[PDB]
Amino acid sequence: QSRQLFLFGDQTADFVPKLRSLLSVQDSPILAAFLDQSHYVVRAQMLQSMNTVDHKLARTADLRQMVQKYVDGKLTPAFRTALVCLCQLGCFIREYEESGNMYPQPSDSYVLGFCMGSLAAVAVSCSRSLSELLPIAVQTVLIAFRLGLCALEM
Amino acid sequence: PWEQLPGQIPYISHVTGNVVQTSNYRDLIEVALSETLLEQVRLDLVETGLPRLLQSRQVKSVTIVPFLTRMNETMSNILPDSFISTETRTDTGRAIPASGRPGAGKCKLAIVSMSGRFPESPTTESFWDLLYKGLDVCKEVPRRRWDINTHVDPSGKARNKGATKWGCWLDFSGDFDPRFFGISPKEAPQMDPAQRMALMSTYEAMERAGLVPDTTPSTQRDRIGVFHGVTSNDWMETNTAQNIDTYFITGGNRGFIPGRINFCFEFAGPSYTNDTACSSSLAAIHLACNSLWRGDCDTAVAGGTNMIYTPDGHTGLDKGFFLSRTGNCKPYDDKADGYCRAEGVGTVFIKRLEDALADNDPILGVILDAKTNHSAMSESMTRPHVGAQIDNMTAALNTTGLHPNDFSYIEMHGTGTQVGDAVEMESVLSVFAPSETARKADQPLFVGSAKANVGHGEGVSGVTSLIKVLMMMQHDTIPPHCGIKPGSKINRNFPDLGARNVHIAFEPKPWPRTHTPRRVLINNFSAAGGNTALIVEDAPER
Amino acid sequence: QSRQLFLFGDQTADFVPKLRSLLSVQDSPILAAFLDQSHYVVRAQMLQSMNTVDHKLARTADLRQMVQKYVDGKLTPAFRTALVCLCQLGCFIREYEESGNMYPQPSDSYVLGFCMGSLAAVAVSCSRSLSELLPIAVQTVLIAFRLGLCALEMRDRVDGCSDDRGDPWSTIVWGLDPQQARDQIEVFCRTTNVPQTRRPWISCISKNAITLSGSPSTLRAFCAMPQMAQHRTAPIPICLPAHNGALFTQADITTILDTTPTTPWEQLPGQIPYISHVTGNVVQTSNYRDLIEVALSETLLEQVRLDLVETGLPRLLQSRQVKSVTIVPFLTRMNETMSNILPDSFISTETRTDTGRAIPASGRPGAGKCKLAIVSMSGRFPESPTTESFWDLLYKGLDVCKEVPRRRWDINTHVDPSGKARNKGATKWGCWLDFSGDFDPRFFGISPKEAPQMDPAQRMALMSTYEAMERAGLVPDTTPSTQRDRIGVFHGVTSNDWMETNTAQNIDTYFITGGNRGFIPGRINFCFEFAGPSYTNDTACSSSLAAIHLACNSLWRGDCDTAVAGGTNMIYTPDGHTGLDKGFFLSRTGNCKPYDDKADGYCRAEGVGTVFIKRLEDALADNDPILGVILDAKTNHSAMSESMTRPHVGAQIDNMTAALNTTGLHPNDFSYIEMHGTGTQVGDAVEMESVLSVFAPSETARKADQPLFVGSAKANVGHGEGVSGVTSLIKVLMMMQHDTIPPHCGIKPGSKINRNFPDLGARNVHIAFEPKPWPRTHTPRRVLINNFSAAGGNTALIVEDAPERHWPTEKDPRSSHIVALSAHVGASMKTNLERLHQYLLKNPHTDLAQLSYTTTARRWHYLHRVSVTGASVEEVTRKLEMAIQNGDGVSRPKSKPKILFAFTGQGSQYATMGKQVYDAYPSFREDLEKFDRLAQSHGFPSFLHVCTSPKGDVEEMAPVVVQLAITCLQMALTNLMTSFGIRPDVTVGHSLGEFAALYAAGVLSASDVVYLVGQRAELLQERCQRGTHAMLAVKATPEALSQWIQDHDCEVACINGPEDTVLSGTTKNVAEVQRAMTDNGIKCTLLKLPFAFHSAQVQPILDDFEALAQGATFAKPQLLILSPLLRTEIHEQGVVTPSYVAQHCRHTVDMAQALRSAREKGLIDDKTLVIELGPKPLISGMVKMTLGDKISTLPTLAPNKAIWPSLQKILTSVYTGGWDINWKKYHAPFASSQKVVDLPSYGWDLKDYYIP
Repeated sequence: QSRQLFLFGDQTADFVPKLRSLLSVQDSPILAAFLDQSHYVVRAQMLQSMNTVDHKLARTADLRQMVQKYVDGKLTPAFRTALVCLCQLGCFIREYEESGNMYPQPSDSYVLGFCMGSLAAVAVSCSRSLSELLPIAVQTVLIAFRLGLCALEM
Repeated sequence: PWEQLPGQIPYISHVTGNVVQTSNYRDLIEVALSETLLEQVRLDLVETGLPRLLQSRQVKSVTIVPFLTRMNETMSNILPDSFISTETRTDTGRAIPASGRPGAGKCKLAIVSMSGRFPESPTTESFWDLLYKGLDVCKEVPRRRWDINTHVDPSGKARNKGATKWGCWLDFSGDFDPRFFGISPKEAPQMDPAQRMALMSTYEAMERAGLVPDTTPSTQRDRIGVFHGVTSNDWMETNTAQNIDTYFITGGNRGFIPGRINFCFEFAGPSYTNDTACSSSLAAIHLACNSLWRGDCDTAVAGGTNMIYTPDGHTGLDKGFFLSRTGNCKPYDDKADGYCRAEGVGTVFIKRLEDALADNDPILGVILDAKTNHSAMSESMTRPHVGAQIDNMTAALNTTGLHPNDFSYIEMHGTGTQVGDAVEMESVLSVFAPSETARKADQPLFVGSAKANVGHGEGVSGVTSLIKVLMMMQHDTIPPHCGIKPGSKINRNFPDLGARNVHIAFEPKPWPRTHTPRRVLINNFSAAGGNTALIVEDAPER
Repeated sequence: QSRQLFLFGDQTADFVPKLRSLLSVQDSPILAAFLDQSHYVVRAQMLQSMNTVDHKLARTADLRQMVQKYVDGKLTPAFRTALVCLCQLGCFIREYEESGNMYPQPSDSYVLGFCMGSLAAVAVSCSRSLSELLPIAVQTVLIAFRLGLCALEMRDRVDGCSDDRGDPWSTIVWGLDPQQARDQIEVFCRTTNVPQTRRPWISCISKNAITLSGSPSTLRAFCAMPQMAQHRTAPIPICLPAHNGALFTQADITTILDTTPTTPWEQLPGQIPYISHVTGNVVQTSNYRDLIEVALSETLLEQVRLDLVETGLPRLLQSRQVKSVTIVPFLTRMNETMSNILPDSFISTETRTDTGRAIPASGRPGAGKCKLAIVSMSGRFPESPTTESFWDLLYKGLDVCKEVPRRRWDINTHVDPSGKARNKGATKWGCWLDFSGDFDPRFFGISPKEAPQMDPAQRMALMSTYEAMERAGLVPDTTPSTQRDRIGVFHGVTSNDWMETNTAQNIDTYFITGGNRGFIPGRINFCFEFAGPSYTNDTACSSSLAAIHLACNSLWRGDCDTAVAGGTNMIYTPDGHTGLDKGFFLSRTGNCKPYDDKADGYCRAEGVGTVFIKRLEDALADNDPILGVILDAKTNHSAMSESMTRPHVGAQIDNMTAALNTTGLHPNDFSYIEMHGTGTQVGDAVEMESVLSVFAPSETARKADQPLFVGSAKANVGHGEGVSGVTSLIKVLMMMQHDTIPPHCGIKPGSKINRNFPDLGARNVHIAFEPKPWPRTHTPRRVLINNFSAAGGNTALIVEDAPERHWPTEKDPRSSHIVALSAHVGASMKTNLERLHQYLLKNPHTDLAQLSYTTTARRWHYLHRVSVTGASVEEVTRKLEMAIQNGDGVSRPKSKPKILFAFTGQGSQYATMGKQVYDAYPSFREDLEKFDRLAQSHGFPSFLHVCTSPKGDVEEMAPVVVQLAITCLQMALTNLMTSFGIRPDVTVGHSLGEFAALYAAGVLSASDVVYLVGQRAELLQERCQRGTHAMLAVKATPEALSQWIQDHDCEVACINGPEDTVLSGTTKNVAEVQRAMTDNGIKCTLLKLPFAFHSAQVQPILDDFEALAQGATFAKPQLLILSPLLRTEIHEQGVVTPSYVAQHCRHTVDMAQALRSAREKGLIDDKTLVIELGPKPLISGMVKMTLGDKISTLPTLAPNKAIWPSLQKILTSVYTGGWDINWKKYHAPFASSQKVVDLPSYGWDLKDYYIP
């Protein structure tokens, strides 16, 4: 029988336009919650793992300001991993929150990710509905931000 | 439990090309990080193993059938080529029924009517007629208010001694209709003139929107709030000496402007007054917008007043050279020496766009964002900070999600100081026209301020500027800028404004209404350090 | 195959409790959206289909108010259909949004609804996910409201005289056959001559009972007659027609489905099979609109045949499961009351029944839908320069109303009739603050000349704001919520005395600027560098509470992360008394004296008040001391009154009800009401009936054993007219602090309550006369605060009790603790020292670790500084006393010192090296393990066993492991000092510490240091031979040893001091020199080494090592490097190269000359801190012998010692020098001590800036 393949890409992608698209959607409650909570968790995490001078340049109150400061070179390469994972998960969330389709199921779906696009694949594969995917995706965004900090240190 | 989240959909590895053994969330994130940091990504193995993975599965099933491919960044195009041996497809769709409009938040605010009083302009029509030809109405005090010849005296070391003579008062300040508002004609002279003009302007704005209380869900008397912005009250609570009664301080202290509007019109929603001295009205509009976004009200009456009935305020400012010994504000140029104080009234009615669309109301414009911050990290409160203003304008832009090239006009604060305007100009250029050959190619940006035409309102500046901007969209015309004389020149600190595609109108410019909305940025600053920024859009065609 | 059944009930259910439960859920976005949108659509629809009088009674702004007005009988029966459908759909949404289950699917689910419960069944069956179900459910709620309106219209069309007769239109009759009931109905109607439209009809036919519907008058007369007395009957409280095809028609349904077009009828097809409650069969699959029409047909036109449902279902799945695996259970998801009827046949003669529940976990609610935590407070009140004095005055129940003191001005002379002239007095009362001129301008960067021109309220607001910031342990730019650009100021002020009006002595540039009226919050913003929004409010007698409302609104919107809400009221100019005390509005007697049969007015009072507010999440994350929680703020206007001054009971009732609806609390959850208590004879009467109507409506009201107390701070301090809101909030917060309801002083023992409140006690509403115990328990204590103004505005604030978090008690591994004090001048240093000493004497049982945490991490550190270290509170107290006696920080600090990092050589290794820091700080452990992994990736063996294990000394250890262990330990120590905020100004390493110095200087990266050290050690091991050379430490100047070295072929290895030198050479030559200089009396120490660097033993590896060093990147030094090789300083890029590193390992270490040259060039003085990084202090002796005893050397580690004395000495020396420590990193790994202790307030350097 037919199947569906979900593919997630790596950091080489151009995510700023697509992310700017997500921040403008209007009738999606789960997407708005996802963006808010992802920013909250990353804001908490970035105080612990940043020095005082580097944190003051990158401090943001909202996700739109974070996306602004990224394109101005006021963030670090660690934020790129987090923002690409966040864009991929938000794109999935919007695609399935706007079409009203049945959530992907074990018997008719596969998931694949490339070169750090596998975090979003893991998060998506471990859910049964869009309501269960919200906390898992926020946690995955946190882990993707932590992956970028480990590589910056190395 | 490590299996708090088990795995449901099968997972394929990008370093092996096989299906990963089913596990829980934590055990699968660890596998992902191991593959990312410890292993080689073998795309050839992926390409060889993905076709074989399906072949071993669908063969046991009915047959091998197409494959919908859902992508997020790339690598689709490779798959249909490797798959044309069998099965492939792609995806798109947005097909659920519409809803009720975005709630109290995440929604735009519609300005449905306006009114006010401005120097030599007892209406908004006269105000536009004065803007159109680029007139300045800086003028001295007449005998009606107070005669300077009676103040002839040496250096004013005594009490109530003036040091400046300019000022743009309103000649039509005593006119009122007390019977319409259920007020005794004996009580009328004891009222503050600003209060009476605010009452009449509020009724006029209510008339212009066709608003009748208790006739629509959004116009129930308990859902209408009043948000006034006032900083200096002249002959409202202190001066009066000819007559005093019990109802003298009660009814007019300072909170009775919105309170009297609430009582006279029977508005039973929240009521506030703001003192942010030179951005009181725009900050009050911000508070009204916040109340509408929270849900505290369904309709807001945001306005502001500025009266100079007592000229005592002239002496205080004319000590550090802050005030001007010359004509009108004269914004940015190599001629600035100060600003001239002006009086005024201004009202706007604001709803949420949904309520104005349902009520068939005449939308004048749409508010997209209001932002306020403080230039606290400055050498002094008076000194403006370029970084703070840049941060405020950038915050507004980030919130609205618009590019700097979507804006065709900037309504500047144009304080009129020689250095004051310099800071705001570099802030504007840094935000909107950062460089030559910047994204400005064939989309000019014009700048100007109502402070060139009517003076500095010090509390009605925000409402005055908003009313001016709404009347530009009404008449589809960018008015000429009167700050620079034809024989003068731009300030040397702005050497190549034109090279950046930033112009200052000298004759009325056509500003046609098209399918693309026209966006404006309004700026207001105070010597107290507060900065407010308001983004106004074009109303839709319904 | 198993399957699920979803059941939906009818209007007979009890939905108010469940609906109230739904309105309180917090982490469900789709449910919140559903509730919002359903209310929006019904609000739109109810204006069209309601008359003007009936709409005004039922108008609501939110769903919580709708649910409130329903239970008050202010709605119509049409709203009950809508609300029941809404409750069913919301219950389904919550069940599937909290469990995270897969949405119901066509192949494993069925849906069934009863008697208008079929609308929700249709909506649920026409969806594939919860995102597609939201709009469909909102539309279904609209259709249910329209169905209710149609039924109401038909009820009025049959009985227009039944607007009041909403009596049961239905009843249940047991043991009556349908045919017998039909015949009896026919006979009764024929005999009594009842019009055809009023005949009874059977609505439901169950197996045991039938339901009879009709007009109440005819229905009761039919049942209340013989031939039906035997049957037991009950009435159904529904009062609408339905299930009558002789009254309704398809045209009614067509009218219902009028405002519901979707372009394709199959815009929403059906997915889950649908079962009819009038047939018991599966309805043929259709689209949404065709299925809603079927539902309405069944509801309004057909008999609900429950008997056929019982037989229909078993047969339906019996023919289904049979083709499936076998007969399998039936999970039943129910919404109302039919779950247990099903098993009667579903457990035997059929399959089974079940139920379940589940949930995942997430994070707290966002900026909205979240509570606001009050983290600190401060203020000034009459006779109470602190909040402690204010409480001490509240507890004893005193009134401080008094006349103006004679010190300022005498009232006797001003005695005059009506003040037609200038400066004429007419009043004498008023509660001023005696302590109004005191200020500390230097703390705020204000000239003492400027201070007298400031408004006293502004200065007191500045000091109170700093005190409140201190009490919360708030340091700007240290947490996400305390970034300077996320802090706003919301002040409420109505009357400004001698701030903008009276100033006449002199006029300057700083007259209008700085003090107009908006400069209170503006000056706070500037002085504290708060760069968020700033507002001032004038709402005269509710300015402070309305400003708190504005601050709460900003926090709920997201404009700020921290809010500074306060208010002031000053009467510094009493000239305004005469105007107000004309119509008897003011009082010619004592204090406010709230409600009683003696009230005559109120007395004006001054005050200041500040509170710091965050969102509860941010205060929980910051470990802040939460005082209380704000749940709701509400504001409205009493505009529909005879006058603004006159209070309106309806408006106040509406405001309090709005607050209660928003919070979702019952009136019985409130144990105290803080009333406005204006003090007027009639003014208080209106507020009392409002309070009773809201909270204690009647005798035997829900008040049974839960008393309600009332009172007001206006009885104790007077009427603040702008600080009343903050004053009342501070009083209420200080009541929760001391667990006591204070006595009420309004009524004297010999007086009596006002006769308008005759039976307050009978309602369980009391007024405390003695302090009442108010214990803190597991149930939070809720308070309502009221504020009104003569302008007509009413504000209401609901304050809760803070939760109990965890406070993770656990012993601190540290043996000693640091206690830090600081001040901007010397007088404040002495004051703060004395205050902390007295506090510790008064509280000898305080936690020392938490005291250190509070004094260091949660404070800002000023110029003058003092430090103390002790093992217990008593030792700390003694040391504080000694510091007071000597006057430690009273003298101006003087310039800061330079910091020199010295790195030890390779003779300092020992087992269990730096294991104490490895066990104390996870960051140090992580760094050391990172370096150990880094070396292994370079091809070297792991060295971590050297620093942890206690086994093996030199036998199993090669040079590479020990050298790398020393070097990586030094690099980790450098990282740890850098985390604490210690920045070296210059570095120097002896022999193997040169590499660590280069790493600290920015020349080399960690990998380059590891690579060079390991490659050098490996080359040494491979080529050279062990045990050929030896070193000799000699107590003689190197010049004096020229002859002995030029004849025995030795060499100078190191020059460690003016008279300390180390010589190297072959064993035989070393022994010969030792003998020769022992015969000459010189004292020499012989050292046996396996490899001797800086000797001829390392010649062979010189060329090989220089080639390997080409691969390392030598960057520009970031700080000065002292070079013992060049005997000079390095400050350029090209000096350190592979040629430098090759010579370093072969030539002599002239540490003495490097230090001397650094001293001569002025780069290091005697007042510089030499921090010695390494396993053992050896360069400390070198520095002492070379430079002198006036230079402070601070070791880090030692073989047999505790780290804490040494680490704390380093931190204390750096801190007292004037540098800033990252105290949060020093306390980070000890969560037990991370709690704020309530220490004294700042020792302000107060002076009287009173202007004559």
